[PDB]
Amino acid sequence: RRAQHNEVERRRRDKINNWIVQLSKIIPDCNADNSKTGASKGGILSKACDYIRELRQTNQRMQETFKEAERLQMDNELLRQQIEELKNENALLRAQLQQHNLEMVGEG
Amino acid sequence: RRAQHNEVERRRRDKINNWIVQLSKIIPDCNADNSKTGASKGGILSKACDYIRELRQTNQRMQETFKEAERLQMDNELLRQQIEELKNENALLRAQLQQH
Amino acid sequence: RRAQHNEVERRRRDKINNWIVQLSKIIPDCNADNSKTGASKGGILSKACDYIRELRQTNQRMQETFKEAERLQMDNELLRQQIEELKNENALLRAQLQQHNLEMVGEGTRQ
Amino acid sequence: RRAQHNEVERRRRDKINNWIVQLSKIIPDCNADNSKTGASKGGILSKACDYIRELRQTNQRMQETFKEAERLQMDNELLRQQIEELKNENALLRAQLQQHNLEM
DNA sequence: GACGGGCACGTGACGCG
DNA sequence: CGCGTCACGTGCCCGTC
DNA sequence: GACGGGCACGTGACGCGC
DNA sequence: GCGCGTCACGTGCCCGTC
Repeated sequence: RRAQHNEVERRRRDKINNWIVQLSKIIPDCNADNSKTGASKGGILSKACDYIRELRQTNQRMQETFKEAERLQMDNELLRQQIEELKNENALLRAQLQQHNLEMVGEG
Repeated sequence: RRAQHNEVERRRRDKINNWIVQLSKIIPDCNADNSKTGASKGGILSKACDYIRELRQTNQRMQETFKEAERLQMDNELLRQQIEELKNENALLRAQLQQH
Repeated sequence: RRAQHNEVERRRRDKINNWIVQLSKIIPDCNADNSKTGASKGGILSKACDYIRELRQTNQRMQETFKEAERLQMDNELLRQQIEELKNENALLRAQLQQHNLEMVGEGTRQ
Repeated sequence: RRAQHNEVERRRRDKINNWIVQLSKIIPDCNADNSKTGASKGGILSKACDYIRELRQTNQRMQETFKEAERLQMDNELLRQQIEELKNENALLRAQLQQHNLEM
């Protein structure tokens, strides 16, 4: 009667534990912490719960540095122009300093 | 009594359920799919199993292109830093040709 | 008379060119940039002048994170004390809710 | 006639001197401490040749440890973010119990 | 003695082609 | 009539106190 | 024809120590 | 009381693109 219902629980409880061990086998943290708390069913959950939080953290780094990728490469064109306008004037003026400082020493 | 041991298990069961519920609240697969088996506790695990293992596979496809994308901001600082090195030399040179 | 001083200068220029190729061999950009201006003597200067700027940018970035790795103890005590303070209160108050939410069904039924 | 080619050589020799002086002004081995023998232009090259050779092995030592040191800020982001989730849940739970007309 | 906390197992309840 | 959710109890083999 | 630019090579000039 | 050793400057020439 309900003794057949005991077997359906045994199936479905076994499903959950075997889902944790598959979960356990794929988190790197559970495969290096030889402890009786990490190896617990309750540990794998809060470990994967964290693992996802950190996997979504790296993923949300990747996305965020793409919305700005067009703008900063646009900035690259700008500051790549600013170096040359400054360097040419830097070279122009260093020629205009180092060749006129010399015209004042022996001016007469 | 054993009434402390019922509370201990109830605490342990509450931590567990709050750790699939937090798990439930974050996987987009079971987010607002309202399934009778998908929203079950055993399903979130298969959904988290299929979300961790998919995010791992994703972020390695990303790191192929991301490391090259990362350098573009390193350069943005670099070439930004060059500007002041030459802006100081330019301003140094700009305030020395005055008396000639 | 000065043909011995042509020897003195040729020695010096050879030193400088071979101090460029020694430089040229140790900058990774010139090691793979088959360019007429990159392979120029003057190119190796502005390539090494950049290559140094970027290594300075890394070490001066690399160390500046150690002045703040001091604050691994900061987020320890932000993790050690704070997260359990709220989790225990979270689990406590969530149990205080759902013990009286069972009496809500007790008081008012649906028919 | 050739006066433009003299000016062109003058510009080219200016760029490389500006490139050794830009080089000289950053290598600490000759950062306004070194003599007339080491501020020699051929000497700055051997010192930049050292500085680069010496920084690559230094850079490679740091990132052996820095990689583990970096993730402390990653976790600082992580653990600072966990606080927000629990604060929202704790704020959610603290006000749903003020409608239960009994706190503790 | 004091309790905790681990994991597996039964039940009743409830919603189901 | 069996499924299948679920939380809740229950020993027990065991920890640390 | 027009200019630029590459690199090697030769000089006077200058600072030097002996 | 001159051997070195700095350095920039010119110059051919072997050669690019406009």
